[PDB]
Amino acid sequence: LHDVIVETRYGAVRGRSDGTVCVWKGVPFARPPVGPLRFRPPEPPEPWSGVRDATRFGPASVQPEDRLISNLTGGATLPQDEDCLYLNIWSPSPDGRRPVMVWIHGGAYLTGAGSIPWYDGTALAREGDVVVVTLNYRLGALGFLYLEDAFGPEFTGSGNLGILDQIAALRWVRENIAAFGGDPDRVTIFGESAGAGSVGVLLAAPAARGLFHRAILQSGSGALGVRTAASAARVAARVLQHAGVEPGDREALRSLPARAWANAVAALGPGLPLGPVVDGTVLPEHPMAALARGAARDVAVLVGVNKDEYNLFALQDPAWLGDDEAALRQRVEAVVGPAAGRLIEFYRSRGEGSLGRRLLPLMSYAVFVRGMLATADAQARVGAPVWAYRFDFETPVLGGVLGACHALEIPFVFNTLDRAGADRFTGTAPERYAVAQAMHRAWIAFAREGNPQHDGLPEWPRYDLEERAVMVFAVEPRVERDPWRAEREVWAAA
Amino acid sequence: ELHDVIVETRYGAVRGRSDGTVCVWKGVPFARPPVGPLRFRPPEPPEPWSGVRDATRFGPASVQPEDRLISNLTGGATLPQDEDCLYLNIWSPSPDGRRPVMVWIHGGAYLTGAGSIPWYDGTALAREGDVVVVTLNYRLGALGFLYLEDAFGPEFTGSGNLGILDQIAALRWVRENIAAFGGDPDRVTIFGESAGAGSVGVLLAAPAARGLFHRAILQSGSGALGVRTAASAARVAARVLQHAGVEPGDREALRSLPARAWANAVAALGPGLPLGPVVDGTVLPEHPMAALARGAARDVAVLVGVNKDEYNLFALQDPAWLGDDEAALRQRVEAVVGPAAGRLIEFYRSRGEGSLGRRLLPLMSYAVFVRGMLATADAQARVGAPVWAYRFDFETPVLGGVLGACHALEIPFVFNTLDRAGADRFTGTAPERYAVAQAMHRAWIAFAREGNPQHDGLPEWPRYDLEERAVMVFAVEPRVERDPWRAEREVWAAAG
Amino acid sequence: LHDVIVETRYGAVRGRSDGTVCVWKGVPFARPPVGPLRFRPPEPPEPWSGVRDATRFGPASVQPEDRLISNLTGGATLPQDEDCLYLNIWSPSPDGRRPVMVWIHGGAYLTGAGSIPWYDGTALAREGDVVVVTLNYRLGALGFLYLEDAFGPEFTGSGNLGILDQIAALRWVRENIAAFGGDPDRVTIFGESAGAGSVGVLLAAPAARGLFHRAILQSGSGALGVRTAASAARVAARVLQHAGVEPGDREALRSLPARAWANAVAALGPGLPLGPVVDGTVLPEHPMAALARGAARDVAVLVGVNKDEYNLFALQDPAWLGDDEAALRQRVEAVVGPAAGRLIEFYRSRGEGSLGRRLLPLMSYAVFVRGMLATADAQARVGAPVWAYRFDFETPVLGGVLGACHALEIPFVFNTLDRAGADRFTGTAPERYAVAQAMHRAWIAFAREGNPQHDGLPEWPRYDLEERAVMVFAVEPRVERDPWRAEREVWAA
Amino acid sequence: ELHDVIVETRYGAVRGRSDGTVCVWKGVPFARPPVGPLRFRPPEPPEPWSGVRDATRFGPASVQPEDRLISNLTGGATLPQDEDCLYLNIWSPSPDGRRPVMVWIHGGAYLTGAGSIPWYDGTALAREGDVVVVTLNYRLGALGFLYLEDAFGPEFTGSGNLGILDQIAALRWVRENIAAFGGDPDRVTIFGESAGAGSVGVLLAAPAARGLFHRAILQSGSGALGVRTAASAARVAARVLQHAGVEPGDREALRSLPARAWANAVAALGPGLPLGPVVDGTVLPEHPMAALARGAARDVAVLVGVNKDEYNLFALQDPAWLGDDEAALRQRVEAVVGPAAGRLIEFYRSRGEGSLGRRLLPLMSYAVFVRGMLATADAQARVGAPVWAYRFDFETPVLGGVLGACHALEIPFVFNTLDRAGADRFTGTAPERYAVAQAMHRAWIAFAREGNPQHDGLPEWPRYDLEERAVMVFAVEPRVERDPWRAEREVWAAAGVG
Repeated sequence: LHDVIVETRYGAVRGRSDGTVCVWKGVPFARPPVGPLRFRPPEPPEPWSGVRDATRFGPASVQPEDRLISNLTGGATLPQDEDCLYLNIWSPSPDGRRPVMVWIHGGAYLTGAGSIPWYDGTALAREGDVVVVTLNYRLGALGFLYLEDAFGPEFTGSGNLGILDQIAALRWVRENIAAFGGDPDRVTIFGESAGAGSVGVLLAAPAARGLFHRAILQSGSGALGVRTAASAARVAARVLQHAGVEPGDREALRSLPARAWANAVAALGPGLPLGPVVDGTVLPEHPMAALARGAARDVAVLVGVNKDEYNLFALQDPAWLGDDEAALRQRVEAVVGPAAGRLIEFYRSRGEGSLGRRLLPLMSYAVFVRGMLATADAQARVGAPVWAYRFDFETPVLGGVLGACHALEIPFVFNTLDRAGADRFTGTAPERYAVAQAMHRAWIAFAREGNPQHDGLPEWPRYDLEERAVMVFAVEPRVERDPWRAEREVWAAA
Repeated sequence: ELHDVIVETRYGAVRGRSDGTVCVWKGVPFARPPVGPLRFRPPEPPEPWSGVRDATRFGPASVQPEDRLISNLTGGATLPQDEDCLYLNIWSPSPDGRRPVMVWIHGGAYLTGAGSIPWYDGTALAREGDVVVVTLNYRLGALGFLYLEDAFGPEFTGSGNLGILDQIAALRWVRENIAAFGGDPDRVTIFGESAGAGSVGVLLAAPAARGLFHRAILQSGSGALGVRTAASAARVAARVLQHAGVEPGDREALRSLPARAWANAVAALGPGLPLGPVVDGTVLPEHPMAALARGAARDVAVLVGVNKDEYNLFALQDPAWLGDDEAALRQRVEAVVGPAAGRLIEFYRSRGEGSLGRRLLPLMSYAVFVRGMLATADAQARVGAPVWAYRFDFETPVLGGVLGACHALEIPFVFNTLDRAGADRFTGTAPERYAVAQAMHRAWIAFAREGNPQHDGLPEWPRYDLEERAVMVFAVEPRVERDPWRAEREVWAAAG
Repeated sequence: LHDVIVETRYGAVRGRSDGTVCVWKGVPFARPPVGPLRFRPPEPPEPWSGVRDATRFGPASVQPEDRLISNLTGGATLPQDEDCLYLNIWSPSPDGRRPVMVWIHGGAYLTGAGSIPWYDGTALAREGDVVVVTLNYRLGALGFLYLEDAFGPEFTGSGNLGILDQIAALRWVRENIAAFGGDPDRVTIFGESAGAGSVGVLLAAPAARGLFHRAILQSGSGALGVRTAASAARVAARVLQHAGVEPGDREALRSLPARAWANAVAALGPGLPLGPVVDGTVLPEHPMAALARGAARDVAVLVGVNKDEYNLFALQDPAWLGDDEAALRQRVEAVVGPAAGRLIEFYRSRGEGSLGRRLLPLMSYAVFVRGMLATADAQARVGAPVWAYRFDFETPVLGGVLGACHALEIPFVFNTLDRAGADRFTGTAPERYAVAQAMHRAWIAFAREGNPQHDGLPEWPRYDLEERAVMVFAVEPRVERDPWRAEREVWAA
Repeated sequence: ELHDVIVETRYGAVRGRSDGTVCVWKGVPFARPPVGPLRFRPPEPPEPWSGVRDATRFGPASVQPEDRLISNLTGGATLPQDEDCLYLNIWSPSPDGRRPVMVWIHGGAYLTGAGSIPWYDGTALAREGDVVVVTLNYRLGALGFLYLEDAFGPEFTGSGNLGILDQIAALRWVRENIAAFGGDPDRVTIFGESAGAGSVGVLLAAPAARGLFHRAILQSGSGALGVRTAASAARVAARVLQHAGVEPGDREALRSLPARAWANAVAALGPGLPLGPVVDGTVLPEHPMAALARGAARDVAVLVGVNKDEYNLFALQDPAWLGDDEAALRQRVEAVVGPAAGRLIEFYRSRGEGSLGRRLLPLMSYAVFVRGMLATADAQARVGAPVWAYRFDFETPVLGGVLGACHALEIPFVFNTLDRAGADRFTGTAPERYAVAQAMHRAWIAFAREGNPQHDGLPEWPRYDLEERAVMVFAVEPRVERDPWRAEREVWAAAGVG
């Protein structure tokens, strides 16, 4: 274990190396968004004299508890501060020009951090000879409060501050990744859930253009979470009322403690109230609209979902294990609205078991599968190289009710199955290591060559409209063609 | 002399004690207390704590009825009890090192017992074998195994196996934290007796437990022991709720009821095995022996066995089994075996000595214990797993030798706890028991360490197979007998 | 490296262990002497919930930078804060009841810390199966300003606060050292220079009467640095005027920044103005007087000096190399006053080389050898077991002018020759490792058995008035009897 | 293909450069700048710095006069110079590892030279031998070797040997920090040429340097080379002070004088070797050869040697060596060997070929170089230290071959710097030079590595002993010659001058 010192444009940073892999933690990519910089676009960090310590993770953005995953896991509450704009880098050596993988974590734009141990980049760096960056972006009100109507044009883009932080992190990578052994021209961005929604937004955002050449969207897309300017303004008003800040009062906005913003967001109620906004500046149009027009004709995309995405939410709501029909229909109607009737009839026929079990694929399709396929189809029509996957390995935890649930693929992709708390999520079956390797190397290959094919996997055709080939990650990996044919038709017919 | 040893789990620091030779941590929490809203819910990791937690005292036992069958022979002091019972105990030579781990699941018919019972003390095993021993508590009785799916709906999915989910959770804790106590998480052996061995049989079947252990020992129990169908469990669940005074669907009364009232509600059902693991479709997808035959545990290595005269212990509860011929003795048999008892009673009647009830005790032993043992042994042999089989023949002289090699006698031999309080009271004071105890003790140590129970004290112990059906017999002179239940095997096959 | 958690009476502390040795750094043995507690005796530290981090050294006492050794060896500047009352522990295992060695660092009561790497206790712990404690005490004005006359009886004992800090640490040791594998009844205190002067004061101080069983005094004694209440009050007056704090102004005394005390002390000009005071409370009598009364008849003592103690001060002043006679007479005249004339010619005649070279043993005797011999003679008369040593290994650095200078023996005793900067002081000759081992194990044996004898050394008789046997630590160690016989008479005559 | 490498010394972080194969750090400070109050004082460790200090450029050389003969032979321009000169340079394959270390002390008559000379570039040694190479600067001329003890008193004790104390300081820095650069501090070899080898000879004698190195290479130099008695140095010091305009005891003028003026004051003394290490009693307690004979360096292993025609280089300064006059030649011989000049002139006049002066050049070569070499080699053999001896016979064709195997010719061969700027002007363009260079290059590497200079390229090289007096001869065909100076050894012994 030894220190390794690297010099960024802002100053020197002190990391650590075991010889095989070096890691720098808590590197500032922007000036702290506190005081006047709170609710403002990110600013470059002030240069420093001396050797800055990069052996410790920076604090996470201020967040609510969100223990769903953390209760099954043993994970501790994350150390938090409004001063959170930090990234962490894993590289084999500062010498070289490797492909770069930049990770955008999920958590519904409200929770999470780049510091989470499941996102540790050591294995990717060691196995793939690549540089891995994980980062923090402003979450919650500090990140995504649309204050344009309330506080005027001084706060333009406030609905997308979290995305502007991600872009600032991408700009830092282009300018300084060379000092850490990375090639700024070979950058892949990848994320899960809200992280994949952020990737979907970044494909549409004009400021992010040229900062990345390839993108991976895991259980999320541009269809997931983006809000219209009108809807975002209404959410902002409700939060301000919970916050006690009247529109136009600059002081009260800055004077409010960061925790109070988190409490006000939580008091609005469950769901995804805050997300990226189609404001016209940062996000000029809907991400799906930009995709259809060929905004990402040059970008290569790997997009996918897990087989039983929505099953994870059966932990906070056990009705999905039941056959009660009033509660199930109410839950379905919340997402699909007027189409609830026919689709419930379609999904009830297929499968076996309780009604909730048969209705869970409906929710997965509405939330996750739909955005994935639209992303893949739009890219295919404009001719960009695209690959599609489905993650089918199931965790046996809690009686096997989760199946291949939301977020299960994270430890497989990062090969962090042994990291703290992961096996509580995935279970301890020895077969999981081989599945992780198949997925891990595919992510490596895509980042390096733009093609996820490697010798472990069978022949993985590019996703196209005629075949709709989709790689299935299982104990025995296989390629399935048009696996969502039936549902995709009925959703069109309903 | 005794000095403190402070070790840090993922959740916090715990303070144990060491005499220099062995360290012990008692009352280490592996889950949040299953109280209030957490009652009737699966275990969750415990809240992390700052500071140093005391691990010098045992945690409270799960709320349970009194068992003075076992207590009258033993000192049997009433166990301190609380619904907040999810605790485990660790015995290790040193926090430094990476030894094999032995995890004990205590018996007691899914209603009683605790990891804190002194016959389960792991000091001798750790000292002799250089292993880490963990004893644990799981939720017992209604709080553990009430099947509330039909009554209260899908919020209580898996409620029939909450005790099993606690055992899984304890193993997850061991995998997570046993390194800090000197254990190797990749070399974990699970062993249990009676309902504990029945729990082991379920763990071989349960997919959530897969990978949490590499070897298993089943003493006087199997996967067949106490398992219920969902239907059978819901009917018992209905009976329990009525005695408790809880109407179906009344969630407040469910949580409001004191834990003692649940224990009494189970007791009001009458004697027997009313609660056990349930084939609910989730936690346990199929019957354990069905999973065994399908190769669910083909990777796991197993040491399985029974005592010679298992059921004789339960004859203390009912005189009829020692008494002369009765219609009731046939009824007691038919309740376990239904139609087949007609033919079985006549075959057992001719065999053996003494009263008809005494001659019928081997019938009950085979039905309850020997059958599942041989089925478990046959299943692993067919799927290719390494299996060894044993029979415990040492006889206790108490009560005139009616007990013989009865149920639960082999435990202090396995743990080398013969001088624990009251043990010689159960086993007798013959000086030969020390050699038999060492014989079983070292074989258990050997199986946990190397995966093969053969050691120099014992004669050559052949692996159990379908051809030879080799069974090591633990006696004053240990010997290997081949197909010792051959005669009975055919007759049981001949009728149901 | 893995964490080891121990519970003190005040709370838990988290240390580090390589398997062979555990170390805890920055353990607070007293409440921070800040604010109202400044210029006051130490108080027990506040208990804490949780596990306190003991992986990093606590800050050192506020001190001026003294680059005598540090310029030669390259040492960096100590991190400093007024809250400095911390100690550091090295033990094989928290299980056990080993002898305890408590180190009091030198630095003329003005500089130093227990955290200096030459004081690392790992080697002592590993080799000797002992627990080693190094500590910080309040230095400078915060430690030894005699403000009783200035600020009245509220500030009784202010002249000896640094000594009270050492006592509190020894009291802490008695209470808590059992948790770290030490036996509080087998405690040896050892120090060098001002640290050995503190040991000399501790033998006299009645509060310390039970806190230790044995003492080692390296190049220092109770004769070294102790001040009368009268003279200390006069030193206090000069500092207060440099400070700008008028006597009887409590706010100014607490208002002044801690650094200003260091600057005011340094502005008092060259040499050391602060030391322990015979105030009547903490120190009732002169340390040498107490020894003569048999106050330490119970304690076993190991006392010694280096052969060329004063040669170190030559690095600051070139005249010692020089043959100028007016300058040397004046410097000698500063120490010995009216007896300078006769002594100068006794020393001028003996030896060879420059006049400065011939006059350096004169200064060595006055400052160091005198207090050592008086301490040994007092203990011998009262019957306490006492051993005497002389360190003769010479450093070849800077043309060999230093010889066996002051403080050279520190890395030898601690077996810390490879530690950062030590080799610049001692040189890199391969012979030093054996001399260190001989000294190191002898210190171990004394702490363990009360006898410094070990197989490496020749037969080492206890120091007595008849034979006056002194063990000489050299490449070939030997016993010399009455080696200062000639000097003893001339200084007496 | 060139990237930054940041390594941390005890004093701070330094940024070098790497092509992948070898990393280089230039201009790393090993002592506080010896300016102002630190002038005429021993070296002190450098002040710690925060941040990353640039180590991509060479530090300035010690203030020195111009060396015209070296300049005429070699293209390099006058060196950048400053009184703040205490810098060293490191070449290593990688900061990871624990390689043997070679520390180079440059020659130049204690007045000129720097570690930055491109012929001293350690890249080739690092890549081929898997070793770490350090070149350093030490104070030269008056700033380095003025014996000020008598003039200004004991404040300047050891001032006659400040350059040597700088060399010790660099070795202390190596012991301290070389681990961060991929070197092993316990396997350190010191090597030098000319006055650099004279410094090595003194370092064997100096007790302060003991243990800082385990092996030494002495090329065209020995402990006898340039060392002065305290008396002679005080006399030279007075002349230097007079030219400088500094009266004894005037501390103001001593510190006030510009560093260039010191260089001029030494130059005003005239040609020769006016300044060298001084037997002052402290830094150097005894004469280096006296310490050697008593076994002061019995633990150190030594490779010592000379070039075949050492003194011939200096004939490009003074043409009398090409002339035939007896009066001029006799004066020059008398300066070195004194009263024994007549016996040797007659010995040497018969021997050899050419003019009398050309035949008298071996006399000077033996007195200045060969004699001290054999005395050093003989001393180590007697005390039992392992010693190997060499003679460099490769000849330069420049100036009609009058130079032959002259002084300093072997340097680019040992460093394998035949390709660096200007070298071909000195050595010539014969394709054979590469093989002889490899023979020496690899032999030096082996000695630093294993303590034995034997490698497969060279024939079997026996250890030097008093009986056989085995000497490795570096030629186009490398060979071993036994007692090659036997004839001269006996005559010089008879002569009372050896």
